[PDB]
Amino acid sequence: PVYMVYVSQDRLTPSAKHAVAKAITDAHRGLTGTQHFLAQVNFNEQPAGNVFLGGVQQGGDTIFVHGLHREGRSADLKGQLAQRIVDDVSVAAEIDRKHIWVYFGEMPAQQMVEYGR
Amino acid sequence: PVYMVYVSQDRLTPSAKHAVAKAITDAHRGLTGTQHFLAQVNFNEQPAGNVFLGGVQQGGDTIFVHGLHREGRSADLKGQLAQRIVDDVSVAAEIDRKHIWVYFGEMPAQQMVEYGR
Amino acid sequence: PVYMVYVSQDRLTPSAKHAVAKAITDAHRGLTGTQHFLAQVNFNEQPAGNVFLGGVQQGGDTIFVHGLHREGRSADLKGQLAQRIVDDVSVAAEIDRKHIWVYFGEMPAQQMVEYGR
Repeated sequence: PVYMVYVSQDRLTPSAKHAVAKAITDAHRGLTGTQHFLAQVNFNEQPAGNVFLGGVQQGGDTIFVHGLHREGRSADLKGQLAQRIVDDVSVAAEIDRKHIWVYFGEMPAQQMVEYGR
Repeated sequence: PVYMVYVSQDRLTPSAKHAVAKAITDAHRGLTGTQHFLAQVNFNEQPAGNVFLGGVQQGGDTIFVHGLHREGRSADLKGQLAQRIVDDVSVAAEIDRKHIWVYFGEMPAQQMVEYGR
Repeated sequence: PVYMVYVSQDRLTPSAKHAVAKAITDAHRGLTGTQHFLAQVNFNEQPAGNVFLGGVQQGGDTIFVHGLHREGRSADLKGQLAQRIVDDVSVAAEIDRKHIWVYFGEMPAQQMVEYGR
């Protein structure tokens, strides 16, 4: 799959970015059984002040993980994976769980290409 | 929900960004009844020249609103919400309606986490 | 439709960006019959080092094409369009096919607005 991770520039050091990527990647491999190399984590950073919750401009602590998955997994599994990402990312980024949002989108495998194949 | 808003850097002043966020947030709360704090607006800015319509490189006026919603709302409602966003954002950003694109994506509530819960 | 294209800053020159946009746009028009002007290509660039495959930090060669489409097209067609994008983008960006990922997301036409309509 592909995990788009939206964070504020400078909030995560290159070291934290790696730890967050590993956390997400390990959770996915661990719970779905999909090979590690098949998981992409793409960080999209924006200047502080581009996030609004309830119309209020936030700091740089929000982290929105948008996971693009292959269809076919149970609701219970996706639920566990979503929670696992929250707990592990919170630890990896040393950021309070309340700052983490996670949304999973699905698509049939037939319209998904990874590594050009 | 989470509204990813793609704009060109500098096109929206911090003041306009707030107005655009409030517009979108008010429309969602107003039409769906979902609490204000449950609506996130995430602005993703890119340098002018990263947008192409029909293969032609555009200026910095395009605004693409990609709304990530919870499944379960009628087509009529989503239709009204989409239009409401077009009218209100056009007013908030003082930008002609023709520059506004709006796409809604849906996901079951079970694979959606907000505020770590 | 709207094609979000995630690349690393400076990897694509403005000339390559245009060629990549045309490639994608031509493939979509050619295979679906949807008018050229109805296809938006939105490049989202990030500094080198924001991409991780299998938890490993990559260079600036990855290109993730996330196509947001209107529902209703066959699996075979979406399959051909996905492949066509891989071949043509690889040529347009003079980048090896292994660096190209392509994911298609779908939504009913009723919750899709282009050019404010």
